[PDB]
Amino acid sequence: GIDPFTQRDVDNALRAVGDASKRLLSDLLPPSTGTFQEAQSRLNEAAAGLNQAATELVQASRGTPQDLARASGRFGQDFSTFLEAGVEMAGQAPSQEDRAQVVSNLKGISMSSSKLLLAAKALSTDPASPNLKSQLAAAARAVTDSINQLITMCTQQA
Repeated sequence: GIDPFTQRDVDNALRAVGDASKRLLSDLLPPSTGTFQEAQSRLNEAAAGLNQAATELVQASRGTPQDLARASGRFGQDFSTFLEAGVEMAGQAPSQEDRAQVVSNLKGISMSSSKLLLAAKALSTDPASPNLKSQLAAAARAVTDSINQLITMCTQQA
Protein backbone atom coordinates (compact mmCIF):
# COMPACT_ATOMS: atom_id res chain seq x y z
CA GLY A 1 0.00 0.00 0.00
CA ILE A 2 0.96 3.65 -0.39
CA ASP A 3 0.61 6.68 1.89
CA PRO A 4 -3.15 7.36 2.02
CA PHE A 5 -5.00 10.66 2.48
CA THR A 6 -2.35 13.38 2.32
CA GLN A 7 -2.39 14.63 -1.27
CA ARG A 8 -5.80 13.27 -2.23
CA ASP A 9 -7.59 15.47 0.30
CA VAL A 10 -6.00 18.68 -0.95
CA ASP A 11 -7.09 17.94 -4.51
CA ASN A 12 -10.43 16.46 -3.44
CA ALA A 13 -11.18 19.74 -1.70
CA LEU A 14 -10.65 21.66 -4.94
CA ARG A 15 -12.79 19.03 -6.65
CA ALA A 16 -15.67 19.68 -4.25
CA VAL A 17 -15.28 23.46 -3.87
CA GLY A 18 -14.59 23.99 -7.56
CA ASP A 19 -17.49 21.88 -8.80
CA ALA A 20 -19.90 23.43 -6.31
CA SER A 21 -18.78 26.95 -7.16
CA LYS A 22 -19.04 26.30 -10.91
CA ARG A 23 -22.22 24.21 -10.95
CA LEU A 24 -24.15 26.34 -8.45
CA LEU A 25 -23.02 29.86 -9.35
CA SER A 26 -23.45 28.95 -13.01
CA ASP A 27 -25.73 26.72 -15.11
CA LEU A 28 -27.50 24.87 -12.30
CA LEU A 29 -29.72 26.58 -9.74
CA PRO A 30 -31.60 24.93 -6.83
CA PRO A 31 -35.32 25.18 -7.73
CA SER A 32 -36.21 24.64 -4.09
CA THR A 33 -39.39 26.58 -3.40
CA GLY A 34 -40.85 27.13 0.05
CA THR A 35 -39.86 29.28 2.99
CA PHE A 36 -36.92 31.66 2.69
CA GLN A 37 -36.20 31.41 6.42
CA GLU A 38 -35.68 27.67 6.02
CA ALA A 39 -32.81 28.10 3.57
CA GLN A 40 -31.63 31.01 5.70
CA SER A 41 -31.40 28.79 8.77
CA ARG A 42 -29.98 25.93 6.70
CA LEU A 43 -27.23 28.27 5.51
CA ASN A 44 -26.48 29.44 9.06
CA GLU A 45 -25.98 25.88 10.33
CA ALA A 46 -23.77 25.08 7.38
CA ALA A 47 -21.70 28.24 7.79
CA ALA A 48 -20.90 27.50 11.43
CA GLY A 49 -19.25 24.27 10.38
CA LEU A 50 -17.31 25.77 7.49
CA ASN A 51 -16.05 28.46 9.87
CA GLN A 52 -14.40 25.68 11.84
CA ALA A 53 -13.23 23.96 8.65
CA ALA A 54 -11.19 27.06 7.84
CA THR A 55 -10.02 27.05 11.45
CA GLU A 56 -8.91 23.44 11.01
CA LEU A 57 -6.63 24.47 8.15
CA VAL A 58 -5.20 27.13 10.46
CA GLN A 59 -4.49 24.76 13.35
CA ALA A 60 -3.27 22.02 11.01
CA SER A 61 -0.92 24.39 9.16
CA ARG A 62 1.19 24.57 12.31
CA GLY A 63 1.11 20.83 12.84
CA THR A 64 1.53 18.31 10.03
CA PRO A 65 0.64 17.93 6.31
CA GLN A 66 -1.39 14.91 7.39
CA ASP A 67 -3.61 17.15 9.52
CA LEU A 68 -3.86 19.53 6.57
CA ALA A 69 -5.20 16.58 4.61
CA ARG A 70 -8.23 16.00 6.83
CA ALA A 71 -8.65 19.74 7.17
CA SER A 72 -8.73 19.96 3.37
CA GLY A 73 -10.99 16.95 3.00
CA ARG A 74 -13.64 18.37 5.28
CA PHE A 75 -13.26 21.99 4.15
CA GLY A 76 -14.01 21.16 0.54
CA GLN A 77 -16.84 18.79 1.40
CA ASP A 78 -18.57 20.98 3.99
CA PHE A 79 -18.25 23.96 1.64
CA SER A 80 -20.59 22.14 -0.74
CA THR A 81 -23.34 21.98 1.89
CA PHE A 82 -22.72 25.65 2.68
CA LEU A 83 -22.84 26.77 -0.94
CA GLU A 84 -25.83 24.58 -1.85
CA ALA A 85 -27.79 26.33 0.90
CA GLY A 86 -26.50 29.77 -0.01
CA VAL A 87 -27.32 29.46 -3.71
CA GLU A 88 -30.71 28.01 -2.78
CA MET A 89 -31.80 31.10 -0.86
CA ALA A 90 -30.06 33.24 -3.48
CA GLY A 91 -32.44 31.81 -6.06
CA GLN A 92 -35.33 32.79 -3.80
CA ALA A 93 -34.31 36.45 -3.90
CA PRO A 94 -37.29 38.40 -5.32
CA SER A 95 -35.24 41.24 -6.79
CA GLN A 96 -32.63 40.21 -9.37
CA GLU A 97 -30.50 43.16 -8.27
CA ASP A 98 -30.32 41.63 -4.79
CA ARG A 99 -30.14 38.14 -6.28
CA ALA A 100 -27.06 39.01 -8.32
CA GLN A 101 -25.66 40.77 -5.26
CA VAL A 102 -26.01 37.77 -2.95
CA VAL A 103 -24.45 35.59 -5.68
CA SER A 104 -21.52 38.03 -5.80
CA ASN A 105 -21.07 37.53 -2.05
CA LEU A 106 -21.25 33.77 -2.53
CA LYS A 107 -18.51 34.08 -5.14
CA GLY A 108 -16.38 35.98 -2.65
CA ILE A 109 -16.37 33.08 -0.22
CA SER A 110 -16.26 30.49 -3.03
CA MET A 111 -13.13 32.08 -4.47
CA SER A 112 -11.49 32.74 -1.09
CA SER A 113 -12.03 29.14 0.04
CA SER A 114 -10.47 27.90 -3.17
CA LYS A 115 -7.56 30.32 -2.74
CA LEU A 116 -7.16 29.11 0.85
CA LEU A 117 -6.94 25.47 -0.22
CA LEU A 118 -4.14 26.32 -2.65
CA ALA A 119 -2.07 27.56 0.29
CA ALA A 120 -2.75 24.37 2.24
CA LYS A 121 -1.73 22.27 -0.76
CA ALA A 122 1.50 24.21 -1.13
CA LEU A 123 2.12 23.87 2.60
CA SER A 124 1.90 20.10 2.23
CA THR A 125 4.82 20.12 -0.19
CA ASP A 126 6.53 23.01 1.58
CA PRO A 127 6.01 22.27 5.31
CA ALA A 128 9.24 24.01 6.30
CA SER A 129 8.06 27.38 4.98
CA PRO A 130 6.89 29.35 8.07
CA ASN A 131 5.58 32.28 6.04
CA LEU A 132 3.22 29.97 4.18
CA LYS A 133 1.53 29.19 7.51
CA SER A 134 0.67 32.87 7.90
CA GLN A 135 -0.50 33.11 4.28
CA LEU A 136 -2.80 30.16 4.94
CA ALA A 137 -4.10 31.78 8.13
CA ALA A 138 -4.67 35.00 6.18
CA ALA A 139 -6.63 33.20 3.46
CA ALA A 140 -8.58 31.27 6.09
CA ARG A 141 -9.39 34.58 7.76
CA ALA A 142 -10.63 35.83 4.40
CA VAL A 143 -12.82 32.75 3.94
CA THR A 144 -14.26 33.13 7.43
CA ASP A 145 -14.77 36.84 6.75
CA SER A 146 -16.73 36.14 3.57
CA ILE A 147 -18.78 33.47 5.37
CA ASN A 148 -19.78 35.90 8.12
CA GLN A 149 -20.38 38.58 5.49
CA LEU A 150 -22.93 36.44 3.68
CA ILE A 151 -24.46 35.25 6.94
CA THR A 152 -24.90 38.84 8.08
CA MET A 153 -26.65 39.61 4.79
CA CYS A 154 -28.86 36.50 4.90
CA THR A 155 -30.32 37.96 8.07
CA GLN A 156 -32.06 41.33 8.25
CA GLN A 157 -29.04 43.59 8.42
CA ALA A 158 -29.35 46.64 10.63
